[PDB]
Amino acid sequence: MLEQPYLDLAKKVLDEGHFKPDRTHTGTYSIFGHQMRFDLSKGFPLLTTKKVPFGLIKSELLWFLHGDTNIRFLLQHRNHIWDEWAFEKWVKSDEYHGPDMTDFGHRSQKDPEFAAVYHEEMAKFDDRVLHDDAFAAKYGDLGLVYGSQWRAWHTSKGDTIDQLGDVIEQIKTHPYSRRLIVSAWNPEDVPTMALPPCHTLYQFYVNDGKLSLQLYQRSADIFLGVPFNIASYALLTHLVAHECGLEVGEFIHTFGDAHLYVNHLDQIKEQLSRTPRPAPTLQLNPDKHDIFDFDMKDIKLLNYDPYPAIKAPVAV
Amino acid sequence: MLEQPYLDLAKKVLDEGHFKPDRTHTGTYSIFGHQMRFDLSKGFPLLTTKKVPFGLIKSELLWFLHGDTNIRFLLQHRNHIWDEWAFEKWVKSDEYHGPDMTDFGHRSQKDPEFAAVYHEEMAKFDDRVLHDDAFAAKYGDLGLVYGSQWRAWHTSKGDTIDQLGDVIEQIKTHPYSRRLIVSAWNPEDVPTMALPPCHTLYQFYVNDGKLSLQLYQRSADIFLGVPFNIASYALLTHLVAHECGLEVGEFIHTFGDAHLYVNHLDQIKEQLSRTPRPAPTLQLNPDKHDIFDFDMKDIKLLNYDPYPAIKAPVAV
Ligand SMILES: Nc1ccn([C@H]2C[C@H](O)[C@@H](COP(=O)(O)O)O2)c(=O)n1
Ligand SMILES: Nc1ccn([C@H]2C[C@H](O)[C@@H](COP(=O)(O)O)O2)c(=O)n1
Repeated sequence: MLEQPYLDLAKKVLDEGHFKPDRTHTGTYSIFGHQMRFDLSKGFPLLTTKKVPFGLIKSELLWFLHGDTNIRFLLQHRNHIWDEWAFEKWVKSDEYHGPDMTDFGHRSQKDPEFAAVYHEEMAKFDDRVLHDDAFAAKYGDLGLVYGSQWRAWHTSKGDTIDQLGDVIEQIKTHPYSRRLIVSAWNPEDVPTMALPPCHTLYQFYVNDGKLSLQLYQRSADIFLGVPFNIASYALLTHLVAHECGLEVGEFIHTFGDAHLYVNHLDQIKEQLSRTPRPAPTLQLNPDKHDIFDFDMKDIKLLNYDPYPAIKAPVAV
Repeated sequence: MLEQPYLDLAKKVLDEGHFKPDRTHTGTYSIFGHQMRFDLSKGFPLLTTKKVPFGLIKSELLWFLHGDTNIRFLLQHRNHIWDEWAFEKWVKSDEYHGPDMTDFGHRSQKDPEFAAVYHEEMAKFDDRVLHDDAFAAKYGDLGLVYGSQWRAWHTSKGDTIDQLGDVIEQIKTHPYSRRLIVSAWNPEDVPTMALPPCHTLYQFYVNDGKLSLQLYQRSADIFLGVPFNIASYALLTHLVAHECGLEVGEFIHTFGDAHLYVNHLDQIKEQLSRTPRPAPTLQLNPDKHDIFDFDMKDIKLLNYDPYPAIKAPVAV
């Protein structure tokens, strides 16, 4: 079945995943070096073995393409994936004047009442980002996140480079180019930023009139992250294909450190006892073509009949 | 056998390699997305099915580690791999006053007498690089080549960053880090340089006290290039392992566009009918440890009993 590579990867780190300790103090089972191939012509690879929220993926991806670095847009679409970082920033800001909030991720998970103070303080912040233009510009701006990295790579000579916009014109004019690469890995910022990008670099390849994309992902959360990671780059693949009047080949996913947090073994095992279903079918708006000006309504998912979602603790 | 992954990759692009046209006007058979795993504990992966020159690899690698960008060092060790680029540069230089020399790669290959003028003019240049300090500094300096990219990545604030030197200290202090990445892909220079790096980015991974490395290679010459490409990164892997008092795991080779030039089909087919042999054993100098100060004599290859070399035309 289409998602089988995913189930086969989860399966394997259960068999050969040696125990690896890590940054987030929650143990992991790890493997290094892996590759998955998805034929995007068989269907859209949104896992059917567990409900995964397309909405979060769609808004987030668009956010990237727009060249956005501001949380505001996401909240504006009920997307709270990136909040934690914009919050962490304001909480350190001297202007912040409230409860201790230190290590809030760890502390909330281990304290029912602290998690209460946290969520109230957060809702506050998110509203302030949404309403205070100045506040937004100050704390709603992540800065060095994919959208900037893809669409505005700052040079040494001050100027900015729209990698992704140049790679698409390079594909329109030189499909057969072996240098259709886009990178999110800047040696200059990498040691200072909080979360160096997970999806280090991706590459395009056009042959037979079909476009495929390879993604290099240095680190990976098998249960909570890969399911999304997949549909984010498989969606990008159609989006570029649509823009370039091209077909759709494969989404090839290469991993560096693929891992399974110890606190997710029972969850992965249950999902593993599930039996896949036919894949959902992606439908992009025919008329509209320049993908950067796309909005939620232009990408339509069909026939997604998932299994019930599976809840699990995060690693922090 | 150890090199079997290599023979299995060459084999496959013969079966499924669709025809892809390219920059070097010589047709290719191509595949996109592939991965090979080599257990460096079984032996050093220098192909036994065809003599490959370790000397060229060893000098070149050291050249990289030294942070060198100057051709002089290589010539000084009879290594002429990079000449063509330093030559191309001088030939365009107004100071150059000799024969037409345009498209010399194509023109020499297709003209016995032109190739004569070329080789005489080249020997000249190489000597001038070796003897004229000023000439060397001016034309013997490639500038943006791995050695600089690895060991001196220019920032926007002028300063330089020794990625590789920082990654090794990061491994000495944080083996279990999922961010031990080194990149040669700079979005800022990439569109101007002649040959954007082939070996885009590599990553380290330490587990069980064994160090492994994954390399992402966007483009690849299966017959003439991969054989080298392999021993260059498998050697780097021991070199870092030695420096860090670590063991040796696997060398994982992930490819983007792997290809076989049409003008090499008979050559690859003959090699394919060869039967591998036990692998050569790499012996690094026990006393010496800081790999950056290494010299040819510190790395010793053993038991390399190759088949006769196989000559073939290059692609230009
Ligand atoms: N969509 C996501 C979000 C996060 N991660 C995870 C993987 C690691 O758990 C951490 C990234 O690695 P590091 O901790 O070294 O920064 O983030 C992931 O794979 N996919
Ligand atoms: N050691 C080497 C030297 C060269 N190449 C080849 C692969 C391609 O033929 C070209 C690089 O890609 P591009 O032409 O897109 O720059 O150089 C390679 O694989 N290995």
